[PDB]
Amino acid sequence: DTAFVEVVLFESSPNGDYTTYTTGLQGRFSRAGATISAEGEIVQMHPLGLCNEYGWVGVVKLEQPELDPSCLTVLGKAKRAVQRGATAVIFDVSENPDAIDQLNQVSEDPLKRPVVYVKGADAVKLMNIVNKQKVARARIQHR
Repeated sequence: DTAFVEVVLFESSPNGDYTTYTTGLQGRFSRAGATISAEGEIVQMHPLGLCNEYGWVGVVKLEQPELDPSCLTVLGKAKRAVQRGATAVIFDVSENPDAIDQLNQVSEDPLKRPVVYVKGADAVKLMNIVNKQKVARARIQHR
């Protein structure tokens, strides 16, 4: 059930030195996807792109439905990311609890990549890194 996510942020200096920062956070593998390990560069998926290269980890921050005018269901968003070559997708479900119920419905034919959700302090930590818009990678593991 539990998904352990390691996030690494890369920052380069003009002189060519680089720094990294790694932190850990926890989520859950949803039944909509696989419970396997995955790792890749983080790409945030915003609404316009969802409604319009490979191995990236997609991050989707769900908003309240009234503020998240969408073309897709939460499942449909996961499917689209996997279609477009994501190795995994992580939903921040902080502002939309119901998405958890939708992702956990027993699928006859679940996605073959992990579909993880985070919330609370773990989601805050993730989004604080994602919003910096630098190079960052996520590793997802089940223990």
